[PDB]
Amino acid sequence: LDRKLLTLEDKELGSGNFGTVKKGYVKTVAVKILKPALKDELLAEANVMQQLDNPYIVRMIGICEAESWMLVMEMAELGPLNKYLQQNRHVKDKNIIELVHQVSMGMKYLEESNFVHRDLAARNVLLVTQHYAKISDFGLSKALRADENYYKAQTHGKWPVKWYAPECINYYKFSSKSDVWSFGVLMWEAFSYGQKPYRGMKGSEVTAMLEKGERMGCPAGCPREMYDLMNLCWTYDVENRPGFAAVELRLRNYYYDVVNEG
Ligand SMILES: FC(F)(F)c1ccnc(Nc2cccc(-c3cccc(N4CCNCC4)c3)n2)c1
Repeated sequence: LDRKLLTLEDKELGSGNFGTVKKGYVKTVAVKILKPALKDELLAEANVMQQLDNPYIVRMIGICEAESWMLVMEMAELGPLNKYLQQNRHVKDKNIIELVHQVSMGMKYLEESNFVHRDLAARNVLLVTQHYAKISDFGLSKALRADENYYKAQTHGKWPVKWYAPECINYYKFSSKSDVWSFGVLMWEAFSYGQKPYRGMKGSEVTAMLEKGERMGCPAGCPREMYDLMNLCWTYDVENRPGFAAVELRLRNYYYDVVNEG
């Protein structure tokens, strides 16, 4: 991209030991900014996003090089789903079903495109409107080789364990079905209005919970069929777990049934 066309604002949206995000520009955009191979990760993330064309996935404008390495994408003005919900706890349950269903349409596309996200969390879903969600954060994402059904992580990175399926933790095997597991945690998060999953527990304690067969409980006011769907996403054995075709069709139908009423 051509820096001269881009305009940064002083206030960062988020920061950390990784980098920072800012607002820019005719089209409004979001910019992730570095603070040796953190560039490679960003280029890798840029490479992934370039291949993705879907309404429910944040669309990349491009990458830019100046005082920092910058990834430029379309703006989702309302920001991370988890925070939004925390700040707006009277969002209707129909509207949450709407939002998660949109993530599942996005995830069915990614599944269909044979990409695995590897970081599907409520924090990584951004809101364009109250009624339009997009999937963000493809920094951990991998294209599946033509000859493979999963991505084999060759080392333990800094992993969001509370979002990760047993096969990820146990075998480092990342598939679309691993992302489905995460979708369940994401589902739980959305219906819990941006509560952190497995609160008060270390990652190793979460594994011990799940191995026993213990699951996070039904969020207050979450329809039972949506909690059922979460638990189905939390099938321990990845063979018996649904992919997003099944998951999205479950949500698709339910969201229309819930439209049927009002
Ligand atoms: F992902 C992104 F590149 F930063 C991006 C892309 C497109 N639109 C936005 N929009 C907004 C709008 C408002 C606040 C934020 C924001 C603030 C802190 C952290 C994060 N995030 C980023 C997503 N992953 C977990 C942390 C996002 N973002 C962001």
